[PDB]
Amino acid sequence: PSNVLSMAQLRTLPLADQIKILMKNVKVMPFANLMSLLGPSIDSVAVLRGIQKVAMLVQGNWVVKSDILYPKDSGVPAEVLCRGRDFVMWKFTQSRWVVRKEVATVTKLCAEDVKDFLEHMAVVRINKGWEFILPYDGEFIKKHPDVVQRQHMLWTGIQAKLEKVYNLV
Ligand SMILES: [Zn+2]
Ligand SMILES: [Zn+2]
Ligand SMILES: [Zn+2]
Ligand SMILES: [Zn+2]
Repeated sequence: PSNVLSMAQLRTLPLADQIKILMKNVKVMPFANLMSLLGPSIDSVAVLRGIQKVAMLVQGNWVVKSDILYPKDSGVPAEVLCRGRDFVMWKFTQSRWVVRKEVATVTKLCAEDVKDFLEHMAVVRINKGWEFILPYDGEFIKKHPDVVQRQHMLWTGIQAKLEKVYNLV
């Protein structure tokens, strides 16, 4: 609506708010673009810290965390939606391409929710499934090996949770 903050208004807020607000609006973002938006005043060590609080690494790009889109209060409990979306996001760490029917079969969620999860980080491609919306960011990955390894361990934790509640493979 009309209640959107301009970038100059955004840049007067605490750094944690800027990153949260940007990522919730723009759900997928390359790190270098986030740095550009926040402006030349900010240091990247603080942004590397801040982005991991609110987003996960996917294909070298940053994707806003599910609990930001679906906070604990939508008649479906927020944790059920978070789990479904986290599954989709997990699938995209494995591959740029995701088959909608596999998401429906595994999450057993409503077709509207499955579409909601996919369409805000991917677009359907004719006869090939849903393709993650940003290209693989090989440059961020090359330049931040420590963060990439950490994020891969965090995904290890998330996948273990998903394997407990869902029936993967
Ligand atoms: Zn989550
Ligand atoms: Zn619903
Ligand atoms: Zn939308
Ligand atoms: Zn990985």
